[PDB]
Amino acid sequence: MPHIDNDVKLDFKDVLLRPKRSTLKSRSEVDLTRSFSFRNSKQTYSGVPIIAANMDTVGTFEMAKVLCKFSLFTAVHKHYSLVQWQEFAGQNPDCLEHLAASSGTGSSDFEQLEQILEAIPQVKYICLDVANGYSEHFVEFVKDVRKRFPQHTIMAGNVVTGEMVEELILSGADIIKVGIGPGSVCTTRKKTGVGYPQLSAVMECADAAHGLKGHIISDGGCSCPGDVAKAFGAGADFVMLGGMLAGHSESGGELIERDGKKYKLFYGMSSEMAMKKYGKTVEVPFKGDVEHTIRDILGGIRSTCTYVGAAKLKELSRRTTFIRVTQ
Amino acid sequence: MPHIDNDVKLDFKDVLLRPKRSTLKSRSEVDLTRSFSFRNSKQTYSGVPIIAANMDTVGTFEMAKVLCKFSLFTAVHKHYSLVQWQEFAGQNPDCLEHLAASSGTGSSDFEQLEQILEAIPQVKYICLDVANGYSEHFVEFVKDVRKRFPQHTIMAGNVVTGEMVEELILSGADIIKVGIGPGSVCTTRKKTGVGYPQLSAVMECADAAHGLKGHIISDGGCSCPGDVAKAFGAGADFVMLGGMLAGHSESGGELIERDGKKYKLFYGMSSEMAMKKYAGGVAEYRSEGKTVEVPFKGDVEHTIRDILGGIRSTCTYVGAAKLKELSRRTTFIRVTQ
Amino acid sequence: MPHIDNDVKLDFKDVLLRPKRSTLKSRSEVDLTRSFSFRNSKQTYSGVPIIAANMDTVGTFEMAKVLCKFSLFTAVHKHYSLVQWQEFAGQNPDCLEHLAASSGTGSSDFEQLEQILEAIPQVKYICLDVANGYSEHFVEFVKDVRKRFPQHTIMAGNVVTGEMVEELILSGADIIKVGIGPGSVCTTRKKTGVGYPQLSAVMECADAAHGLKGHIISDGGCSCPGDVAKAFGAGADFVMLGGMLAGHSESGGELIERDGKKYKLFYGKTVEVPFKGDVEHTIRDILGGIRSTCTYVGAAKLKELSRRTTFIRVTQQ
Amino acid sequence: MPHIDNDVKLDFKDVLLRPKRSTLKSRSEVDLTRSFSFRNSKQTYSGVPIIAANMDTVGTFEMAKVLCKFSLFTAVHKHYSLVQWQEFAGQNPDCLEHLAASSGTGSSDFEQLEQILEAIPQVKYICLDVANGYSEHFVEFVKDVRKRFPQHTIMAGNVVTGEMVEELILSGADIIKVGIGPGSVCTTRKKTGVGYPQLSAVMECADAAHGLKGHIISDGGCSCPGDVAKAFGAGADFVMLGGMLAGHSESGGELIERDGKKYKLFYGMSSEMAMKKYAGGVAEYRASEGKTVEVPFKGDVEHTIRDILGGIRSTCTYVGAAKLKELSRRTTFIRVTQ
Ligand SMILES: Nc1nc2c(ncn2[C@@H]2O[C@H](COP(=O)(O)O)[C@@H](O)[C@H]2O)c(=O)[nH]1
Ligand SMILES: Nc1nc2c(ncn2[C@@H]2O[C@H](COP(=O)(O)O)[C@@H](O)[C@H]2O)c(=O)[nH]1
Ligand SMILES: Nc1nc2c(ncn2[C@@H]2O[C@H](COP(=O)(O)O)[C@@H](O)[C@H]2O)c(=O)[nH]1
Repeated sequence: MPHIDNDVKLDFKDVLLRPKRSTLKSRSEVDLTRSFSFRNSKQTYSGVPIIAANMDTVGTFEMAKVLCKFSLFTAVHKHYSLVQWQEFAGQNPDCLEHLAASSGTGSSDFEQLEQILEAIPQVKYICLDVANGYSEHFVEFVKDVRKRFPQHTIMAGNVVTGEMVEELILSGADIIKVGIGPGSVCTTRKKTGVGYPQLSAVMECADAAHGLKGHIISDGGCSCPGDVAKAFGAGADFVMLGGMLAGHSESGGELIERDGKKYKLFYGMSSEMAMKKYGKTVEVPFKGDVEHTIRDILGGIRSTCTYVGAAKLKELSRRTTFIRVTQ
Repeated sequence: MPHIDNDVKLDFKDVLLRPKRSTLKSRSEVDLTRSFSFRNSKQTYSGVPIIAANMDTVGTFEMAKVLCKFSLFTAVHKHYSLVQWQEFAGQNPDCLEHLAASSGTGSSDFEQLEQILEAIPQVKYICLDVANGYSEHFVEFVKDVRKRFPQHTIMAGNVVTGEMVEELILSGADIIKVGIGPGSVCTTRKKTGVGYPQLSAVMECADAAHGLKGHIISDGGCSCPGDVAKAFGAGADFVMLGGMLAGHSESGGELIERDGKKYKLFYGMSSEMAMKKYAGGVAEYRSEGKTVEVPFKGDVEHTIRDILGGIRSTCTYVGAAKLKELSRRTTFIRVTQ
Repeated sequence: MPHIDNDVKLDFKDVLLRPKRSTLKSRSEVDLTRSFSFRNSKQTYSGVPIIAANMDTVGTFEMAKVLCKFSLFTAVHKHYSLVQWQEFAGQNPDCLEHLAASSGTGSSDFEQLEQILEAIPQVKYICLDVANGYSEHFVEFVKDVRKRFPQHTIMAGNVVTGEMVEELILSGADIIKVGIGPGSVCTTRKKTGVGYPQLSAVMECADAAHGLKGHIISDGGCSCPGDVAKAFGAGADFVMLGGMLAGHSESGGELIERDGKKYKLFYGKTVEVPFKGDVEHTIRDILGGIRSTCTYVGAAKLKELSRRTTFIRVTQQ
Repeated sequence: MPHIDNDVKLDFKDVLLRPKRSTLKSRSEVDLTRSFSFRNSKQTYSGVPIIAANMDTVGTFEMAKVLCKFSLFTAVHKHYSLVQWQEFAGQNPDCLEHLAASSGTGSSDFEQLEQILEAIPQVKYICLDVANGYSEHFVEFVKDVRKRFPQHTIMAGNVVTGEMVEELILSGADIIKVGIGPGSVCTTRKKTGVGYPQLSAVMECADAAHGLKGHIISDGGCSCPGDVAKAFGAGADFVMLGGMLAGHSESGGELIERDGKKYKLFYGMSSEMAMKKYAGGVAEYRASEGKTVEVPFKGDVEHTIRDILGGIRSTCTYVGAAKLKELSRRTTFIRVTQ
């Protein structure tokens, strides 16, 4: 070493989905919901497996309320005080499932996590996000959380390789968050030169996780519905959206609108603005209501299935044949 | 699966046509007309095989009138009332061959289609356009239209693979419309991640269709005459132009001028304006087309001369005295970028 | 078939020149002149083998006068009247070698060509430019011009393949003009979809021509000195510049100034080449770059450049 | 001839670093310092191996003062008069190690170089920069400097191939400056068509140098910390920054301000503004006549440094290298499409 990996890793861009013979009625005959039985928490899931990322500007209760109307999952950002949770939980009883409480490895975070899980029981999911998901320190933090909440479904990331995927599933995690570099506000590649193309990561990781009867989440990398579809077809059980959800009303950030061409604030989770307030800080153009964007995404996914012959999202990858595009 | 296909599919951009020794006089000695004998309708065709797409903004009678002056085909959009057809057919007797009536799988559409074919018996061509040309529901619908009009030449699409090409040809269609994703106002790839590079599609499909003694239409993907040339050389029997024809006088769209620059709208068969402007029944017609803007091009008149002109040169350059020989003489060179 | 060619043809952009160990003093110890003995006209050449393209806006006498100060060749555009030639020839006796009279296959053209060659015997070069250099109508015409002027060095193009290169050399031409598509004001690819990457063309054609003891000219495709260097290293005997020379004082076109900057029309497509001022500097800039290329590769003479060339493939750059 | 090289050379852009399981605490548990024992000068080094390029606008004493606070090396541009050196050396006693005196092959240059090395013996590094580092001439100049200062660590460049790397190491140089073309103000490729992708160059050259127990410097090509990281992982012992350091306060160039934004001129070593500003003798200093450009004013280098070192620290955490030495040893490059 250093040695170069012969096989070229490809991204969503380098690929397309080949249409296939089917018997599907209309795009409406498509069921975008899925039933999962998590390996470790032994719990069950049901709903459209698209998650709003646990970023300050995206994982907001205001956001969760809408995604809930469509059965979409939400990983609430790790900032809301125990009070807002109880408040939200109060005004939105039903939308408590399909919601995850986030947390880092930090003691403060873990203590703020317990507090919330103890207070609101309707929340059976935990979202663990460390800097380097390949850190032994993380593997242990994961186990610990496993023991302390043996019946909560655990989402832990991020990684981009099958190996660390298995390690984490065995050390206790239920869903592994796949993705390093391809994020919108994410800039690992510029600042560290470390990364891994989403598509190749998802395919490789999804495979690993599935062998252990576990699941993965395609975290970051999507800019359009097609990518989300590509992600699902690649094997992702859940697709987590960050930037694609930023810039809406229900979204976070300051509506610092420029010459008609309005721009809302969008800081990463470890950004310069997140640090100073509690990663790049960018201006996502105001997109209005998430309401439509969700209909637009689910809409696209529905078509993808029709085109491929999958009556239900579960059949999507099973019927997926990726074609390689020049550019 | 999933499985990634090893072979990289390439587009018009990834390729060029290699010049070849010939004995051609001048670009004028080139005949861009073709004679076809359709497999199922058993009918015959003759004219330049370039079709104006059946999009609201392109497949207009106003457009058809001009293309007619040059022998180009027109797939009239699925909106004109039986009256306008009647009118058009009236004022332009001759231009009724080389004209196709379009339709979706919807009952309303099919009833409106019959009405037109019964009324104007010069329109011998039908253009069937479904969302997913891979659905059995389409194969089915095609079968029906075949029976109901056993002697009309049927154009049905779209697909991008030889298999579904054969399926449709056997199911009764005469010409298969090839193309998914590459369209201008088309955005299948962005919204669904589904697509297929035009060049590879055309080559693969053209081959399939030809084996069953059928034909194909390269639908969408062309932005310049060279692409149309590339398409023909790739084996396409007909090349259908959409965006390349949008933005003209005879074209449709709103003259939404901007910054001392005259533009024109471009959406098509499945967009928000298609849904808005149509009584309903277009949602599953094509992805949901993007309503893009196209700078005002003036008269199609020129553009046509510009296209036919380019195709003529392509043939001169390759040694094809007639379009029929273009692909026969085509050798594609791969470009790095 | 129709078949796709497996081997990917690459352009100047897809490649670079690998530095090499040498004993060269300074960039000044580099000789950019070359001696050629043309296969058919049996004539001889000597000077820097870079030619100003025979385009209306580039192959001007005004341009030729300057390039002459540096030993560069000029293919005069086929428009100047027999009078201007006689005048130019008059005021610039010496600059008559390293000058070519251009012409198409058209009878009118050939007539005007004769008149000029007859009137000015100090011009020993003809530049034949047809639309499709692959047409038999051209091979023939070439054969004719050969007979009618058995001792003039003939430049004929364009083509992009070794085959047609040989055909033309045997048909009588001395230098084959290589290039279809890559031109600046050239837009063959957009309108016809026909073309061929310069680098691959030059390499392939240069090889062909050289086997028959003939020569080629890399016509079009260069945008910077490095490209010209790349072309020479690729095997081109002469490099013909069109756009890179447009937009100067001595250049043609109309100085259509806009929004604060000065531009000029370049003529296919009609494009605006921002006014660059005097060709004078551009020439020194080009020769300069070629000189460095040789130093870095170890070629003391332009003749050794390709001999010492190893192209590295680049992802981009 | 000529022939095209089959193997495609790739740049920093065509690649990424694959994360790896590790036992690292936090990004803080990473040591970015390295100990080197130079092959010829037999001297020793210790500090963070990132060097500020010896360009007029970057290798300034003002710059050196700050980089010194972080243990970064500085190749002082070859213009400062013997007086300024004296002064700098005076007011900043400690910051003399980790500083190199630059010079071209020109007599004037060498004459000036001696004068500085004699006056300030605390300066134990020499930076030799010729136009074409492949000229047998340079090789000789190198051998001469070796003899005249048998105990100074010599940095000589630039080249991009293992062969010339060995030649130079054997002729006497300690560190070989790798890089031709990829520079910011560098424009070798546009004017000469000559170049070589940084990544491939560094890997190939680093290997060569290391076999002879020598070292290399990745010169130019970096635009972000990730590139610097990529360079180190690729095998570079030192990474020299030019453009990434231009446009700061401590930087050189003219502090222009236009359209409400403040900038700084960033001219090359052989640029036109260099030849016109310099006394003479810089025309063959670097492989091409550099372009003068406007780098947007970046403020204090102070921060940029913390930002770079910061990024490198993360790269190591991600890969499992506790010490910068282990970075390449643990590096696996994933080839990327885009
Ligand atoms: N490395 C890094 N990743 C971030 C940061 N902020 C957000 N992310 C990642 O970006 C993901 C969303 O990606 P997106 O949908 O915007 O392409 C989040 O789920 C998270 O994993 C950050 O500041 N640094
Ligand atoms: N998926 C999709 N395709 C469309 C839509 N409108 C037009 N198209 C396709 O785009 C083709 C024209 O492509 P173009 O010549 O603009 O590149 C039309 O012939 C039709 O096949 C649409 O709304 N959705
Ligand atoms: N060829 C050439 N290289 C230069 C010139 N000026 C600076 N350089 C190179 O640019 C390198 C720094 O590259 P950067 O950090 O801007 O990408 C310097 O170390 C030096 O080797 C110049 O004028 N010509």
